[PDB]
Amino acid sequence: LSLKTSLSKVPVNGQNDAVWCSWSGVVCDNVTAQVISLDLSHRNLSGRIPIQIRYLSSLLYLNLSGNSLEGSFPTSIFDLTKLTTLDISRNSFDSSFPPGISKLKFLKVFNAFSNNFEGLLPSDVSRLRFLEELNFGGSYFEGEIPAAYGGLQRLKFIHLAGNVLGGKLPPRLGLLTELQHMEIGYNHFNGNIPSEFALLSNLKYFDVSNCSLSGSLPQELGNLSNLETLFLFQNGFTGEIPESYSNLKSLKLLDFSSNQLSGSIPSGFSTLKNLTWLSLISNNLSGEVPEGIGELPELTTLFLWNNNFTGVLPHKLGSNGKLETMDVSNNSFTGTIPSSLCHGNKLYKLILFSNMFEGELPKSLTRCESLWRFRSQNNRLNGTIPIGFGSLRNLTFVDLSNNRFTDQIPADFATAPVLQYLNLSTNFFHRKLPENIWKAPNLQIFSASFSNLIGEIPNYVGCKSFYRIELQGNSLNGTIPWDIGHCEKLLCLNLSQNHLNGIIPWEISTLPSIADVDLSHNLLTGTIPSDFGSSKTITTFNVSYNQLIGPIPSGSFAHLNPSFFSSNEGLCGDLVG
Ligand SMILES: *[C@@H]1O[C@H](CO)[C@@H](O)[C@H](O)[C@H]1NC(C)=O
Ligand SMILES: *[C@@H]1O[C@H](CO)[C@@H](O)[C@H](O)[C@H]1NC(C)=O
Ligand SMILES: *[C@@H]1O[C@H](CO)[C@@H](O)[C@H](O)[C@H]1NC(C)=O
Ligand SMILES: *[C@@H]1O[C@H](CO)[C@@H](O)[C@H](O)[C@H]1NC(C)=O
Ligand SMILES: *[C@@H]1O[C@H](CO)[C@@H](O)[C@H](O)[C@H]1NC(C)=O
Repeated sequence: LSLKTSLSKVPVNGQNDAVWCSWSGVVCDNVTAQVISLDLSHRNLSGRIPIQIRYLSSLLYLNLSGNSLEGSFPTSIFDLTKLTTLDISRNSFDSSFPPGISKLKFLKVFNAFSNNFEGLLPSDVSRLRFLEELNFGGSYFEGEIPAAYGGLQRLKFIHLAGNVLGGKLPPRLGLLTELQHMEIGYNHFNGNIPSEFALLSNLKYFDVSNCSLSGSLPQELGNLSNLETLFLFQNGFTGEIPESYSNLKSLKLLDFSSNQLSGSIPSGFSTLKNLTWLSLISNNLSGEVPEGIGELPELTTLFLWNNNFTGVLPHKLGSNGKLETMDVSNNSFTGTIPSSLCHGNKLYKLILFSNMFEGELPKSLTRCESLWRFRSQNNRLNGTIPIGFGSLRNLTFVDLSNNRFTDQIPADFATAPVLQYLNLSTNFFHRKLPENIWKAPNLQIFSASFSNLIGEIPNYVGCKSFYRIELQGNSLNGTIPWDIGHCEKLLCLNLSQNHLNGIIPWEISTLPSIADVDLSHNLLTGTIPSDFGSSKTITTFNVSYNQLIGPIPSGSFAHLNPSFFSSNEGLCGDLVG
């Protein structure tokens, strides 16, 4: 009986983003006892609730959410005694929440999420003993959780996240026999999680993250079966993960990231067969990862980075065919990379950098049809980078730098359809560049620096998307290709520390956006083409330690660092000619 359906020659036009108190005011004028539901949500309304609203004495349902209602909460609403659900969420109500909610003794649902309330949580609420859902999150509430809130049985949902609450969590809250959902993180709570919370047998969702809590993780919480979501991240928990937590048979999501947990991932975790998401990022965890974690049938997300895990990755990880994102960077992992990681073609993000992984890149990875971002720099991977990556049609980011790869660079990389980043630096190839590397349709950053490259730099035909090129610190001999002007997007070029002889390619002056150029430590000869001096993008031009000849250009080279030169010949920039 809302939206102006039942009248209740009078308008029932609910739109035209009008402010309010009298756009309705009228809508309560209709003395009506035939109005049981009032849904004025999302009408861009603004103003106050008028006192006259008390005459809708038959109201059961009132939704005023998603407007711009302001001022203190309207006490008049409390005179709506048959109110059963009340939604005032997503508004701009401020000041302390006034006492008097008690008269709404039939209230089952109170949602006031996202408002401007301040002061203390109303202790008043604890006398609504039909109440089931309570949402007071997203405001500026202060102080402690009133221990009397634990007197709310039938209550199955409580949300108080995103306030400025603090103190210690009231152990009495554990008496909430029917609580299924508890979301009270993003506050300033301190102290430990109460042992008593282990009595919340019906609890399916447990937050309390981004707080200031501490202590060991309370073992007793292993009693909380039925629990599907356990978020305790961004706190200050210490000690080990309790082995009792392997009894959480319903657990789907686990997040202990950004704490100070130590010890090992308990081997019982291998029995949590419903785990979807396991995140233990940025802790002081150690020891090995239980083999059984690679056989969890539903595991899709695996975050273990910034710990100090040792040992092998579980042989059969990924064999469930459901692994999507894995990040175990910043550890001390060893052994080979399991071949089963991308079984099912669901793996799209594979981040393994900063470990001690050895052996050959498993060739199965080249048939990972969903792979999108691959970062495995800083390891001990050996052998030849396998051929097949260029056939992955969504591979966009590859970092295999600082490894121990040898012989040839796979020629498919050149024909990878969407590859945007490719490093490969620091790697001991002792082979030529693939001769059609610069035809890569998409490739913005290519950095095979200090990778023991040899031979001539192939002709820059194509060079469509390149804007950063790093090939410094190799043994590239021959001449810098004279067709470098095909690289119209180029910004930074480093060919320093090679064996490049011959002239500086004039066609560099043709580049619209070239900014940083380093050709230092080579065997270059000839002039710096004076047309360089009319560039209005070149910021760095290090060409020092060469055999160049003639005057340095003027124009926009007159304000360059003289250090950029160290060949026998110059102009006023240092020693006149
Ligand atoms: C209030 O309205 C919004 C959108 O109109 C809806 O999603 C929400 O469930 C409503 N609240 C209640 C308690 O029914
Ligand atoms: C993770 O690496 C960061 C720097 O990348 C470092 O500050 C931190 O100490 C590392 N943590 C562990 C547990 O190795
Ligand atoms: C991590 O463990 C390995 C040896 O198992 C070693 O790097 C060191 O003991 C630990 N590193 C840090 C930073 O604690
Ligand atoms: C390529 O990798 C090296 C070492 O792994 C790193 O120092 C460098 O910054 C990387 N280059 C780019 C462009 O990311
Ligand atoms: C340098 O280039 C010449 C081309 O004549 C080639 O014969 C020689 O092997 C190259 N140097 C190497 C590969 O070390």
